[PDB]
Amino acid sequence: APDVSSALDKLKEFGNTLEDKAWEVINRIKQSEFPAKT
Repeated sequence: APDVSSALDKLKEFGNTLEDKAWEVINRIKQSEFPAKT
């Protein structure tokens, strides 16, 4: 059997740490409006 029913607690933590931080940066860049054209 696959570990799918026992191998998602790890990845869930991966999108939890640094990930939530990346979104936390959207508040430090979105407030500035990040108008820097590309």
